[PDB]
Amino acid sequence: TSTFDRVATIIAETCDIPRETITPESHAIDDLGIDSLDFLDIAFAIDKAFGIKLPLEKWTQEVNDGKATTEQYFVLKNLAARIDELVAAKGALE
Amino acid sequence: TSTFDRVATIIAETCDIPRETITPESHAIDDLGIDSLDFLDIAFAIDKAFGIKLPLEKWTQEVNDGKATTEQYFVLKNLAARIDELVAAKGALE
Repeated sequence: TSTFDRVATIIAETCDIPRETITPESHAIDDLGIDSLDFLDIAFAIDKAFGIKLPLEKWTQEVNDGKATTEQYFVLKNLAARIDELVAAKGALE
Repeated sequence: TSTFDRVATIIAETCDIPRETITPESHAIDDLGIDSLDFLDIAFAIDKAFGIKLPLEKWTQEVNDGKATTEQYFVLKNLAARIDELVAAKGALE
Protein backbone atom coordinates (compact mmCIF):
# COMPACT_ATOMS: atom_id res chain seq x y z
CA THR A 1 0.00 0.00 0.00
CA SER A 2 1.45 3.39 -1.00
CA THR A 3 2.38 5.93 1.65
CA PHE A 4 -0.10 8.42 0.21
CA ASP A 5 -2.97 5.91 0.32
CA ARG A 6 -2.12 5.18 3.94
CA VAL A 7 -2.16 8.91 4.64
CA ALA A 8 -5.51 9.38 2.88
CA THR A 9 -7.05 6.56 4.93
CA ILE A 10 -5.75 8.05 8.17
CA ILE A 11 -7.09 11.48 7.33
CA ALA A 12 -10.46 10.11 6.18
CA GLU A 13 -11.00 8.17 9.40
CA THR A 14 -9.44 10.75 11.73
CA CYS A 15 -11.63 13.64 10.57
CA ASP A 16 -14.53 11.67 9.07
CA ILE A 17 -13.75 12.97 5.60
CA PRO A 18 -14.94 11.02 2.52
CA ARG A 19 -11.89 9.11 1.26
CA GLU A 20 -12.93 9.63 -2.38
CA THR A 21 -12.40 13.37 -1.95
CA ILE A 22 -8.77 13.02 -0.83
CA THR A 23 -6.16 13.29 -3.58
CA PRO A 24 -2.36 13.57 -3.80
CA GLU A 25 -2.93 17.25 -4.63
CA SER A 26 -5.12 17.88 -1.56
CA HIS A 27 -3.70 19.79 1.43
CA ALA A 28 -3.46 18.59 5.04
CA ILE A 29 -4.14 22.22 5.90
CA ASP A 30 -6.71 24.80 4.72
CA ASP A 31 -8.55 22.21 2.68
CA LEU A 32 -11.00 19.33 2.95
CA GLY A 33 -12.63 21.33 5.73
CA ILE A 34 -9.60 20.61 7.90
CA ASP A 35 -9.28 23.17 10.68
CA SER A 36 -6.35 23.65 13.06
CA LEU A 37 -7.62 21.14 15.63
CA ASP A 38 -8.23 18.62 12.83
CA PHE A 39 -4.67 19.00 11.54
CA LEU A 40 -3.18 18.34 14.96
CA ASP A 41 -5.25 15.15 15.08
CA ILE A 42 -3.88 14.18 11.67
CA ALA A 43 -0.26 14.81 12.70
CA PHE A 44 -0.92 12.74 15.84
CA ALA A 45 -2.45 9.85 13.88
CA ILE A 46 0.39 9.89 11.32
CA ASP A 47 3.06 9.78 14.04
CA LYS A 48 1.59 6.68 15.66
CA ALA A 49 0.65 5.10 12.32
CA PHE A 50 4.20 5.28 10.93
CA GLY A 51 6.14 5.19 14.20
CA ILE A 52 7.63 8.61 13.53
CA LYS A 53 7.26 12.19 14.69
CA LEU A 54 6.40 15.02 12.29
CA PRO A 55 8.88 17.67 13.45
CA LEU A 56 6.49 20.63 13.16
CA GLU A 57 8.80 23.08 14.93
CA LYS A 58 11.70 22.19 12.63
CA TRP A 59 9.54 22.54 9.51
CA THR A 60 8.25 25.95 10.61
CA GLN A 61 11.88 27.02 11.01
CA GLU A 62 12.76 25.98 7.45
CA VAL A 63 9.76 27.74 5.92
CA ASN A 64 10.87 30.88 7.78
CA ASP A 65 14.56 30.52 6.92
CA GLY A 66 13.59 30.19 3.27
CA LYS A 67 14.86 26.59 3.25
CA ALA A 68 11.43 25.19 2.35
CA THR A 69 7.94 26.02 1.10
CA THR A 70 4.66 25.09 2.77
CA GLU A 71 3.79 22.94 -0.23
CA GLN A 72 6.54 20.46 0.56
CA TYR A 73 4.98 19.73 3.96
CA PHE A 74 1.20 20.18 3.54
CA VAL A 75 0.48 18.99 -0.03
CA LEU A 76 -0.47 15.34 0.55
CA LYS A 77 1.80 13.92 -2.16
CA ASN A 78 4.72 15.79 -0.61
CA LEU A 79 3.70 15.01 2.95
CA ALA A 80 3.96 11.35 1.88
CA ALA A 81 7.50 12.03 0.66
CA ARG A 82 8.33 13.67 4.04
CA ILE A 83 6.97 10.62 5.85
CA ASP A 84 9.06 8.26 3.71
CA GLU A 85 12.13 10.31 4.68
CA LEU A 86 11.29 10.19 8.40
CA VAL A 87 10.62 6.44 8.15
CA ALA A 88 13.97 5.75 6.48
CA ALA A 89 15.74 7.59 9.29
CA LYS A 90 13.74 5.91 12.07
CA GLY A 91 14.28 2.55 10.41
CA ALA A 92 18.06 2.92 10.48
CA LEU A 93 17.88 3.88 14.14
CA GLU A 94 15.87 0.73 14.85
CA THR B 1 5.90 41.28 32.80
CA SER B 2 3.11 38.69 33.03
CA THR B 3 3.29 35.49 31.01
CA PHE B 4 0.05 36.38 29.23
CA ASP B 5 1.35 39.83 28.22
CA ARG B 6 4.48 38.20 26.85
CA VAL B 7 2.30 35.78 24.90
CA ALA B 8 0.12 38.60 23.53
CA THR B 9 3.20 40.49 22.35
CA ILE B 10 4.59 37.41 20.63
CA ILE B 11 1.33 36.71 18.87
CA ALA B 12 0.86 40.35 17.85
CA GLU B 13 4.31 40.57 16.27
CA THR B 14 4.37 37.04 14.85
CA CYS B 15 1.10 37.38 12.93
CA ASP B 16 0.91 41.17 12.68
CA ILE B 17 -2.22 41.27 14.83
CA PRO B 18 -3.15 44.47 16.70
CA ARG B 19 -2.05 43.92 20.31
CA GLU B 20 -5.08 45.82 21.64
CA THR B 21 -7.34 43.10 20.24
CA ILE B 22 -5.61 40.28 22.15
CA THR B 23 -7.16 39.37 25.50
CA PRO B 24 -6.75 36.60 28.10
CA GLU B 25 -10.04 35.21 26.75
CA SER B 26 -8.85 35.17 23.12
CA HIS B 27 -7.90 31.85 21.47
CA ALA B 28 -4.55 30.94 19.89
CA ILE B 29 -6.67 28.96 17.44
CA ASP B 30 -9.80 29.76 15.40
CA ASP B 31 -9.72 33.39 16.45
CA LEU B 32 -7.97 36.69 15.78
CA GLY B 33 -7.83 35.57 12.15
CA ILE B 34 -5.25 32.96 13.15
CA ASP B 35 -5.13 30.14 10.63
CA SER B 36 -3.28 26.84 10.96
CA LEU B 37 0.00 28.15 9.51
CA ASP B 38 -0.23 31.17 11.84
CA PHE B 39 -0.67 28.94 14.89
CA LEU B 40 2.40 26.90 14.06
CA ASP B 41 4.34 30.17 13.86
CA ILE B 42 2.99 31.12 17.28
CA ALA B 43 3.95 27.78 18.85
CA PHE B 44 7.41 28.19 17.30
CA ALA B 45 7.83 31.74 18.63
CA ILE B 46 6.63 30.73 22.11
CA ASP B 47 9.07 27.81 22.29
CA LYS B 48 12.08 30.00 21.54
CA ALA B 49 10.76 32.92 23.59
CA PHE B 50 10.39 30.86 26.78
CA GLY B 51 13.05 28.23 26.11
CA ILE B 52 10.46 25.44 26.16
CA LYS B 53 8.63 23.17 23.76
CA LEU B 54 4.84 23.11 23.52
CA PRO B 55 4.23 19.34 23.42
CA LEU B 56 1.47 19.44 20.80
CA GLU B 57 1.38 15.67 20.29
CA LYS B 58 1.03 15.05 24.03
CA TRP B 59 -1.76 17.63 24.35
CA THR B 60 -3.69 16.12 21.43
CA GLN B 61 -3.46 12.77 23.21
CA GLU B 62 -4.96 14.18 26.42
CA VAL B 63 -7.83 15.90 24.63
CA ASN B 64 -8.58 12.55 22.97
CA ASP B 65 -8.18 10.47 26.14
CA GLY B 66 -10.61 12.82 27.88
CA LYS B 67 -7.82 14.02 30.19
CA ALA B 68 -8.11 17.62 28.98
CA THR B 69 -10.23 20.12 27.05
CA THR B 70 -9.09 22.31 24.18
CA GLU B 71 -9.77 25.38 26.31
CA GLN B 72 -6.93 24.55 28.68
CA TYR B 73 -4.42 24.72 25.81
CA PHE B 74 -5.77 27.31 23.33
CA VAL B 75 -7.49 29.94 25.53
CA LEU B 76 -4.70 32.49 25.99
CA LYS B 77 -5.08 32.80 29.76
CA ASN B 78 -4.77 29.02 30.04
CA LEU B 79 -2.01 28.77 27.46
CA ALA B 80 -0.09 31.13 29.77
CA ALA B 81 -0.70 28.72 32.64
CA ARG B 82 0.58 25.83 30.46
CA ILE B 83 3.71 27.84 29.64
CA ASP B 84 4.35 28.58 33.33
CA GLU B 85 4.15 24.82 33.99
CA LEU B 86 6.59 24.00 31.18
CA VAL B 87 8.95 26.74 32.38
CA ALA B 88 8.97 25.44 35.95
CA ALA B 89 9.92 21.99 34.68
CA LYS B 90 12.59 23.28 32.28
CA GLY B 91 13.96 25.50 35.02
CA ALA B 92 14.49 22.58 37.39
CA LEU B 93 16.25 20.68 34.62
CA GLU B 94 18.57 23.65 34.08
